[PDB]
This record gives sequence, C-alpha cells and structure tokens, in this order.
Amino acid sequence: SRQRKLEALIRDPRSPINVESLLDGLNSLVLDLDFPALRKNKNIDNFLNRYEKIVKKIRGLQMKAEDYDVVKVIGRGAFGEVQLVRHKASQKVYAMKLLSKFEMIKRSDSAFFWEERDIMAFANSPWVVQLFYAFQDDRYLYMVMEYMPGGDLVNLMSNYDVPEKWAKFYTAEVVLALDAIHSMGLIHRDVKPDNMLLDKHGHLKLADFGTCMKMDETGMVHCDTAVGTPDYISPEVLKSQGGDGFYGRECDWWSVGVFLYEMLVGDTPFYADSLVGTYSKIMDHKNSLCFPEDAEISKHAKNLICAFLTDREVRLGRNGVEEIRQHPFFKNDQWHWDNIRETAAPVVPELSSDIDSSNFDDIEVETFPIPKAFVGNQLPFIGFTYYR
Repeated sequence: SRQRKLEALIRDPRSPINVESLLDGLNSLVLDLDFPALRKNKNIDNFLNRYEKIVKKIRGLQMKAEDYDVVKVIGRGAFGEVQLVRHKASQKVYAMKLLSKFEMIKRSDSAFFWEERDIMAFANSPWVVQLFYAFQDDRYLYMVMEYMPGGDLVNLMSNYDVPEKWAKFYTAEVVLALDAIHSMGLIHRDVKPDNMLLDKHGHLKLADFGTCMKMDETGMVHCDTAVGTPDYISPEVLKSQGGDGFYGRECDWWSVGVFLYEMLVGDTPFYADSLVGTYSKIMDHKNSLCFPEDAEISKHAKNLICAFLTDREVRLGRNGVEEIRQHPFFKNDQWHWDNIRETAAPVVPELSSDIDSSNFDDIEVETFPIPKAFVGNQLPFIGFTYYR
C-alpha cells in the first residue's frame, strides 16, 4: 500500500491539490487573516509571524499584471475587462481577461469560471480558444488567452449583408465546435455570436464558457436555474427555472437555430422590447416564430431553422450530430466536414500588425471592507492559478 497515489494527485495539473493550488491555499489564507482586528487572536498572529514573510516573497516570483503591457481595452463584461496585452519578456501578444474579485463576491456569482478555465486550459482543440496562464492578485482573476484578431460574429453580421454561402460555413463551424464541447462531456448553454470569435484566418473559435456544465453518465444535467442570455435561450432551459428540469445537449442546437435565423433575416426570432417579452415568445415558439415575407430565404435554410426551433423531443440533433451534418442546407462545393477549417473562410481579416484591434469597438475604484472576524473573501479563488 502507497503514498504513490498521493504523489500522483499532486503532480496531475488537473487536480484540485496540485502544487499551485496548495500555494493559492496558503496565499489566500494569509490575505484573509492579515488585518489588525484578527491578529488580536494569538493563533492567527503566530501563524502570520511564521508565513507572512515567505508568502510575500513567493508572491513576488509569481506571474503578475505588471509583467504585461496593456496595449488597449477591447471588451468589458459585468465582472471586468478584456485587454489586448503584450508580455514584456516574450514580446508576445495575448488577450487578458480580468475578473474583479469584489464584483463576483458582491453579486454572489463566484464559481462560474472553473469550467471555463478547465476547457480553455486542456481542450487542446482548434475550436476552443486556448488559455496559457491563469493567475491572481488580491483584487482580480486573470486569464491570458490567445488573441482573436478577427473580432466576433456580432461585429461581422453588423458590417455585412450575409449570404447563405457564408451562413453555411459559419453555422457548420459552430456545429463542429459545439460537438467538440459535447464530446468533452459538457453542455455550453450560452451559444451566441458574441461568444464566437474569428481567428486570424477568418475561422471560428468559441471564446466564452462561463455557463458550461458537465453531463451525467446518461447525457443529461439536473439544473433548476435558467441560464444564458434571453434571445438565444431554449424553452426547456427557461422552463427549468420553476424546478426539476432535466435537459441534455439539444438545448445548444436550439441556440444554433436562433443564430442561423439571425444571420439570414437580420433580427432574432423572438425579439421583444422587454425581457419578459422575449421569454413569453420563446415559451410560445410554435405560435411566435415566423419569417418576414420580404427577407428572402432558401427552403433548405428555412427548414434547418425550424428543425432546430422546435420542442426538445423532436429537435434536430436529438439523435446525435450526424443528422445535422447531412441536412441539405450544408451541401456545397467549397468544403466537407473533415476539412472545413483549412478552406478559405468567407471573410479573411485585414490586419496591419500583431496589435491590430480594428475589429473591436472602442471603450471608455472598489475594495473589500476591512473585516472584523473572518469572512474568507479569497477562499472561492484557491486553485485558479495555472501555468502552461
């Protein structure tokens, strides 16, 4: 019998108790105890007298924000920003996402990133944006990701009248990407053009994974919270808010339908002035869906959309991705499914240099209160740090 299994767990970079997680655990403990009020406790003061000095030192050898140059800001979420950065020593360009620890604690939403980190770190797929380094300081999480200089599809669709030839391509790439995520045992749950980014050669990678979830042995989730963003959410996910909902990956294919509809027609199928408007339409989709007379659309395209926008029970892709691939809409002369991502994309970005952010739009003070007793504001972020 053996400490052989023990050693194994510590070296595995997927493990929750690898060396970097353990150092996060020691660092976070020191950050949460080192306040005048708490040091009135002998145990706490004595502990910190031993480790405070060495923990400062460790933190100095650690990757920091100051190791990067901020070239410019290219996106702002609810929890922080996305920066185009150049790492100083290597001189290489990355996209760095910052998540404010303050805003995540405050909004009670401080565990969404574990799946996103895992997927980007280890997917090793051309369809998934790659994470190179994850690190933290007392105020932020940082994810250093490969930069996608073609911008998102929400930007492509707003600069072009998209013909069907193009939609075949982009839809197919979304289909393969999602199938990749599903084969890693995960349902995306937030498929939309904002999370679809175009690489240098004009091909697509999925970029955000903050709503992902692991499936059961069977292929399902049990989830009682509706998630994703209103316009693209499926009826079964929305229904599951009320309690004991029980869905599989077919919820993502709904979102493909919404995406394909938007790309050809120019507006989302269930668009409405209000949130509760859009939700009321999605629920009543059998009656609310219809294409305007004038926006002219192929009968195969229209069919594919309707094959996606139906009840889970008969939705295209309930039997697996195979029936999606053979749908007549995808027939064309440029690409088959094994080679699509090495053919010429419909829009190749024009870039001047390795810091060209021209496909992103331009963009234009908050601390934890000092504690009394022990709040543990850093505990949710132990295990985040990762080096490639």
